[PDB]
Amino acid sequence: MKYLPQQDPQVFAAIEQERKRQHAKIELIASENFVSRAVMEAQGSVLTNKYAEGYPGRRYYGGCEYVDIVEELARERAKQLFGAEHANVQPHSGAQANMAVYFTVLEHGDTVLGMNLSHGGHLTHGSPVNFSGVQYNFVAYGVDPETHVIDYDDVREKARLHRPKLIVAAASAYPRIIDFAKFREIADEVGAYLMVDMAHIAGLVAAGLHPNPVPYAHFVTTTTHKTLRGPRGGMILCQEQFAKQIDKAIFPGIQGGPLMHVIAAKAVAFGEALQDDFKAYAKRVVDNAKRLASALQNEGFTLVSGGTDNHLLLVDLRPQQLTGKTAEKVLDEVGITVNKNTIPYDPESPGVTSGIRIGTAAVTTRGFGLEEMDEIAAIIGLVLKNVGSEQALEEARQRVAALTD
Amino acid sequence: MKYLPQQDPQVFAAIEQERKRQHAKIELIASENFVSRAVMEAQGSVLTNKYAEGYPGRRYYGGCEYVDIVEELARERAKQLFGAEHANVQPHSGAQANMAVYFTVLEHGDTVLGMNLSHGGHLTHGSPVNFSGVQYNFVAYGVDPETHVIDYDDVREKARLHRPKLIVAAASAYPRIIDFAKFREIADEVGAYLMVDMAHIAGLVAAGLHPNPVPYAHFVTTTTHKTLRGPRGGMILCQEQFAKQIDKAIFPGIQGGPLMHVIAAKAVAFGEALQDDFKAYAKRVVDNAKRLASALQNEGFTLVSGGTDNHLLLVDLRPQQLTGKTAEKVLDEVGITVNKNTIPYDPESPGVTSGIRIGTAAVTTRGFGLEEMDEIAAIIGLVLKNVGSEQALEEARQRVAALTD
Ligand SMILES: Cc1ncc(COP(=O)(O)O)c(CN[C@H](C(=O)O)[C@H](C)O)c1O
Ligand SMILES: Cc1ncc(COP(=O)(O)O)c(CN[C@H](C(=O)O)[C@H](C)O)c1O
Repeated sequence: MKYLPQQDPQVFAAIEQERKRQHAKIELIASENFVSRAVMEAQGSVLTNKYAEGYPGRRYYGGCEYVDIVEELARERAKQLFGAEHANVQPHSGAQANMAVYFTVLEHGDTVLGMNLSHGGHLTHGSPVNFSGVQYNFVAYGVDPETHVIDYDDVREKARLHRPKLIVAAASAYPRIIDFAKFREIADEVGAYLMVDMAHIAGLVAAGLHPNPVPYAHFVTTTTHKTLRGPRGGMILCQEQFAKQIDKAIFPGIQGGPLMHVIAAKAVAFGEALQDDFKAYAKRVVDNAKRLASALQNEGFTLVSGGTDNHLLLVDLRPQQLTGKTAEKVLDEVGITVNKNTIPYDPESPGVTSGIRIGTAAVTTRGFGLEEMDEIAAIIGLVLKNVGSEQALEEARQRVAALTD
Repeated sequence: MKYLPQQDPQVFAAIEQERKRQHAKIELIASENFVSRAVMEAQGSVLTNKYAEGYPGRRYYGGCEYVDIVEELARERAKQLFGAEHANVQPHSGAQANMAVYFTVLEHGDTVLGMNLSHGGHLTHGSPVNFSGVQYNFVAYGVDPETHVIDYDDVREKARLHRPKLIVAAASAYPRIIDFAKFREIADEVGAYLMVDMAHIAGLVAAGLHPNPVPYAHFVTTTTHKTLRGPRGGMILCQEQFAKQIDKAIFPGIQGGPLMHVIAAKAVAFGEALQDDFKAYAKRVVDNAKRLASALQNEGFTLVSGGTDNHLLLVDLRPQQLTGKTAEKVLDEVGITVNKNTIPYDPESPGVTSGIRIGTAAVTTRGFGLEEMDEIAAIIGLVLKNVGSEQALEEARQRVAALTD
């Protein structure tokens, strides 16, 4: 940076603290990642200056010839990445991507079937304090109380009982592969649309390490910033038959001017994901998660679903008689970033929880491998089995520093 | 840029075209501006990597200490700028800022009174193809057919007849000062909330060149990217009594993770607006608009409302027997960017229009003054009075090039 340090010392000082923090900590928040310098440069471009309501070649402002090239690059690269017939790269966020799909196919008060929020479902999949739960009538399917795998007979029964217009599959805290074929089979039985929110697993899907929802879902939504390792934002994929309606839902439906600089950054991220080394990266993400899972079980930890098929895992802390909140707080003291997270059938409130959610996407981006996974698990064991020992916590602190340099 | 040219030649080439285009054209789109290099650097920062749902000191993720400083800087600087009791700097856009206010005070189907869309009202002020018009029952007030000034007796009559729960004031194409006191007086008469959407005039308000809606409105919404000359995004200002509800509407109501890098850029832009030279800039914007208005009238053009009090003007092209669409197209041929725009009581469809909308914020940022305003008006006259003359258009093309270098 050249101009920000001179123009705004206060903002620059805070940014520099944040940059240094990102390097110093072991970042295990499952939704986080580190974008490339190319992605950030695209976000820091003059494209922020351009109003471009509408779509490439169909804008409501003149002078969009070049931002059109950018948006089209993003759309085409996304279509190659996921094998989708249509892409909308304009959603400002995962929230807005989901909002737009709901706006497309639902009327106020329509019934929607989504994953139980306390079992892994997202806020935008029917929370009564979110637009989704306020605007539509959400019902929920659950995971099995023992296996913690989605109960597809429960999805089916809820769908047949409640007759939703839309079924939502996908999650913010589900560590196993989702069977999109079964979701579409159930949707077909009850005459419902199927929406898949692949936000967490999008990079894995792109790398062929999770089944692709595109051939099964009428609509696929996602963020660009989780396993896909792109800028912060959303995207919708859909069959050509829904393209016009989806585009109209985004604009003029729920947004105005798109963030063209962020769309440029999306294109860059998609370009990166199309490369062979991204496929290798994504495999290391999953390999690392499985290794981390195994190493945690070696420490004596119980994992929700007994492990992981993806980038993320959920520790059920009840055997250690710890809450997620306690674990999150103490791990913060030693430089390990996790979040407290409700586990399926959690006896604790969402403000307290019995679990922590952990993901490997960020640490993998930094170059961490299997040996680092073993060490991270050993540090977590040291901390959570010795929460009352300042000497243990100082050792953990030193071992975290050794990992991050 | 260092890494983008190497990583993504396609995206870089398009961005470079866009950068050069922004320099070459006379940019008169009233909603556009050119942000500082400091603003862009903040947007191009590692802050994109951070999930920070919630608010400063009240986040749902650990490690937000530094992004908290950034967001708080943005909020406090906004409060100083506008004299507001509370700021929410998280809205992804003007669309989302408006959406959140509606979500706060309205239920599905509630009546809202906004400015007639064909008289200057925005898409998000009740368009039947926008969430606003689909979700709520919008009614409209108009401007006087002769003066083109908001008819406050019409605002009052519509409010008394329809009994809206909310009245919206402010516009995307209104060239005169809005009387917020009268809007609040009417709101008070009928027991309605008052929302002011100051998106277009926010920089002028910040510089004391337009009356401040803050003391009159329950909610003030705005974009950060028009006259305020900041990054692309939204903001809500409100009285302390509504702070909790507004914050909850943004999250968990209608958004998820905020764009912390964009919020950093907001803070920078607000820092700039707090400086004396921004006040001088904003005065030149208004001075230039008045000069441009006068010079266009000198060319024989009729202006909606007979001129301007702000940054923007609307040419009524009926005397020249031209549509806005024709004017927009031919001006594009010579390197002058405007938009076609419906005028009040327009006999043409919104796809055709009888007007063009012009604003001076962008050209003023580039250093253009009164002499440049005279020349821009003379070029517009040359073009629009000689649409069939390729020699006139080539002269205009050369005169535009002379202005931009
Ligand atoms: C599955 C899923 N869909 C949408 C979103 C929201 O995206 P955005 O924040 O851009 O609006 C999420 C967000 N996930 C967060 C996380 O996993 O940490 C949190 C649960 O909201 C999501 O997971
Ligand atoms: C008065 C007003 N409010 C909201 C918006 C939408 O902001 P965003 O594009 O960030 O969602 C606008 C947008 N204005 C555009 C323009 O003036 O060119 C256009 C009319 O939508 C606005 O003017």
